[PDB]
Amino acid sequence: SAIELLPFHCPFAAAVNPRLAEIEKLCVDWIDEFRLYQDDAQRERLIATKAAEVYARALPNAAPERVADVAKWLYWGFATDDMVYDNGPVSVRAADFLPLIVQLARIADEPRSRFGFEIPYTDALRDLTVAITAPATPGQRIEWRSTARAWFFGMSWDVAYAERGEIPSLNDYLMMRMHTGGLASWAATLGIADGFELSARDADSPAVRALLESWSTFALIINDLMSYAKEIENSNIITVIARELSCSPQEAVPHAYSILDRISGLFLRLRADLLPGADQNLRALIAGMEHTWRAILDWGFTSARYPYQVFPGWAEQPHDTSPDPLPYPAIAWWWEQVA
Repeated sequence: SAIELLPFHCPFAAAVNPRLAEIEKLCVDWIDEFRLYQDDAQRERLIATKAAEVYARALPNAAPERVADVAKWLYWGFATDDMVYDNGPVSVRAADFLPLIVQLARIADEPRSRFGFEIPYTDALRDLTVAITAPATPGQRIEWRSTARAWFFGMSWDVAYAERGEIPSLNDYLMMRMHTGGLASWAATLGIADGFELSARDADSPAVRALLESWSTFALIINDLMSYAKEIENSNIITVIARELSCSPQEAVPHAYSILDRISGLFLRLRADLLPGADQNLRALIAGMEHTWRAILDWGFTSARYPYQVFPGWAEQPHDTSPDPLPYPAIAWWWEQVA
């Protein structure tokens, strides 16, 4: 059922790498080198995703060669997603998906590993893995490997629910959405491209884990809200809330924006707590998190990926300013880390 999106609140300014044209050229030449398409129409659709632009908005100060290298990960993701999930009217079986997806996880870890059957664009996954990780630090490569595996595992969970034709509970959605969207992998690629790496102490600290998870969750709720209208021409926050509260998709909208603002409000409180004492690496991650929030909104409605959904405008204030913890025990612990 059709929904009316509400305006988005974001207290950060738009930002974009001033060498975007060069970044996009490197990416289009790479798309053609590895032929990440079966026909000219697929090629045009892949370029129209503007994966280089969203990374360039997240990395406005990074070397354009390195922004191009990490954007290959997103172009590969889009190309492979469109292929694997458009493979017949019958939903992909988890038991068929799992043996393929662990092979892709292995190639992200160690591209010298090869298999008796490989899907198209596996050569491209090897190439982008070497391009991204060869120049990185050992610590950055360890983060790349763990976050890629977590995203592949999360994709598996989405396949499980699609096979069952079922909708997860709101608590289970709020636990897993950060994994199904791969935002930890996104953050790992920001570190590699921009040249930062958290200390083990910071990365493990419960306040920084709450910062990363709250940011990952609200960013992917924005993704869900932008992709709904287009997805309706066929596990979205709208569908999950509608089932949870036994209400219509339109009735779910104010609930979705309340959850969005409460999680982004918590993110801002943790940001305010951590910035004063933050070292150069945590400062760089927080900057990347701010730029990603704007990047999703500024690219999401102009990109051909997600008109089906007109930009609903900018909110002069958040939709929900309550500082109280959300009543979802998978994520309620985040509110314990506020100083």
